[PDB]
Amino acid sequence: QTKKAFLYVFNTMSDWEYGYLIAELNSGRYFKKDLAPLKVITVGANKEMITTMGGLRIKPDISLDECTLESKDLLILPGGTTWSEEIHQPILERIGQALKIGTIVAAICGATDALANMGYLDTRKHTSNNLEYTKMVCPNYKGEKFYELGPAVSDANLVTASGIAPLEFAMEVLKKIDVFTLDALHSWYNLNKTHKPEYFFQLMNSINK
Amino acid sequence: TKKAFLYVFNTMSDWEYGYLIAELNSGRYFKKDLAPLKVITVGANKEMITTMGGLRIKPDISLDECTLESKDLLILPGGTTWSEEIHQPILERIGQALKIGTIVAAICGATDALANMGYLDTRKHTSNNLEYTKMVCPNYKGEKFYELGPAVSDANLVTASGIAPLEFAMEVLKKIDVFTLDALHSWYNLNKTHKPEYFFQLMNSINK
Repeated sequence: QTKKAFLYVFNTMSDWEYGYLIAELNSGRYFKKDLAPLKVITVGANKEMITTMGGLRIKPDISLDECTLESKDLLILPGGTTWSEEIHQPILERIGQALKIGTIVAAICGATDALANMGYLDTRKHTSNNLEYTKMVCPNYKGEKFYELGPAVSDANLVTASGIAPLEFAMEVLKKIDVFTLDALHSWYNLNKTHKPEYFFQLMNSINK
Repeated sequence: TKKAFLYVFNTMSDWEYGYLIAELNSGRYFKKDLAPLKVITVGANKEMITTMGGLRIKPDISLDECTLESKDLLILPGGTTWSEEIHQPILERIGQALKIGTIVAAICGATDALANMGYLDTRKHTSNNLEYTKMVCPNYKGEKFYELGPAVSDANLVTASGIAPLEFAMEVLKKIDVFTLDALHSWYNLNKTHKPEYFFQLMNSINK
């Protein structure tokens, strides 16, 4: 049972990529019965305010130092335009250890390429925005065999996704950490994807059970 | 020269504005003559707010520092807090903003706040659900102008259900005219559909 949820926050983070996931987690509104919200703690490279791609100035809760990643914690890595920059190297090292103790790591979009370049997708099923671009941009990536079309893929305690697939991303994380029942996750997914109202009535009657 | 504002407040629903504010603030798929349309965050006061997702955001400006002009954009996200009094000031200013010709863009619960000030009485609009809007908005009399949407653009007002951030983004983006029509259809179908060929076509038409 997952006890903490971390979102890594950095200048340029892509807003559309984590919004569904973090809102459902932090509110707990559609969690199954007797399950309290999974509070999302924002973690920065340091305590400096960051500005999203959308321009939102955010105050990190804690700094990477202050943060402990533990078996079954959740760590969200959003896309952004800055992931090769070397400001991210310390978290990228820690991610290696996190993955070992069994912390669920959820990477979307360019975060997927950060991981691909550290060797970590070499023997896990994964997706990314584009295989050809990931190979060009990631010299130490040897996971081509393990690569799938996705747009979201789940393997043990790693979820990767394309940047265009935030609902699918959110759905797979939500499912991995077992926070909704399977009825509520399907109807939630279908309502958001399809906008058909049968799914709103499904979802209201599946939640909290 | 025109500006973009986002109303930030406690409870605001992260997924609802996220595509919109990134596209605008980055300017990345804009026609090549257009600079990014920077998204200024406007709070009720200048205090830090927490999003539904837990993000602690520092408003750029207070509502009193904000001047809304013709063809400016105000984005009003959804949240769980809209009947609270904190918001009556913005809700009064939404009235003259619509009069002056500012583009007002309301999603989710923000739709029901505008319904209960009567701004949606005689203007095509949508919301999350008309029966909830009916129940929860005692002085709303717009049912005849209500459509299923899930996004509706009427003159300078865009409204959507919270369930449709892509359709919302798309309509706002269209209204302010910042993408080619082709780039916007492609961005949209890219996001809805996930077919990669839409990204190639988007990239091929940003300056069509």
